[PDB]
Amino acid sequence: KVFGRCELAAAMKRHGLDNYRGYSLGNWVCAAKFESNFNTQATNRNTDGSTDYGILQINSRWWCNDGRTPGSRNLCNIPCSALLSSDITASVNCAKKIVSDGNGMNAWVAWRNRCKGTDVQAWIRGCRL
Ligand SMILES: [Cl-]
Ligand code: NA
Repeated sequence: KVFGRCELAAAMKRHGLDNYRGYSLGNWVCAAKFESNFNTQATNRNTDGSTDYGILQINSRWWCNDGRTPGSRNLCNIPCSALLSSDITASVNCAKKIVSDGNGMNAWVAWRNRCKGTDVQAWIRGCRL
């Protein structure tokens, strides 16, 4: 599923991400825009052979099981394919665990490079929330 901007904001808000660990909604929508272009089916492969999955591009190296990343961990205890669903619940529950692990949203390279220190509120402007 390819989300609309305000559609995704509302979905995220309903799932408890607004201000989660101090990160306003605009931060999450910005990250999702640049990580996946709002597409739940996005996948990308890394040089070490791990793969990133879904709307927030969560990495099989630490967070999910895809059966082909030898020596990896599965800290959200889910199959990586669950992160590709049109229902974003699994992606969101796993993201909450990632952003809590000490490094906040810096775990998302596109957030660090393209959202951090910008006017992220602009990403939810106009939306009915
Ligand atoms: Cl933080
Ligand atoms: Na894994």
